[PDB]
Amino acid sequence: KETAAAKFERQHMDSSTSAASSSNYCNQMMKSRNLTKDRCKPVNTFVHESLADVQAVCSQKNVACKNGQTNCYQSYSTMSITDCRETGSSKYPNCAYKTTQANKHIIVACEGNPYVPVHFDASV
Repeated sequence: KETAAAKFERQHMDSSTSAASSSNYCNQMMKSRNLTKDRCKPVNTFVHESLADVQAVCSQKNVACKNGQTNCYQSYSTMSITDCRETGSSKYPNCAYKTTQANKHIIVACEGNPYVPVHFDASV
């Protein structure tokens, strides 16, 4: 049973890549990190940083999470991300995603001792 902290890592964390590798990168990852399982996930962004530099966002500028809450942090720093937005042509079983690559600020929600990222909230 995945602890949230690792679930986050499975849906959000690809450190082994500098950035998107192609464009069916999205399709490879969605699939490969089980997001396309019980349905196709609407959208999912992936961070291309070390877990260590990401977990340390929990000590960076504290912001309100989109949903109204208060355990969210935004990186002081810019970080490379790939947004997997799903498309029109996407019919789970076959979820089709569009690789949109960027190098921007992540805002995540932190929880637990150790206080790690748990939810990816947004990116600006």
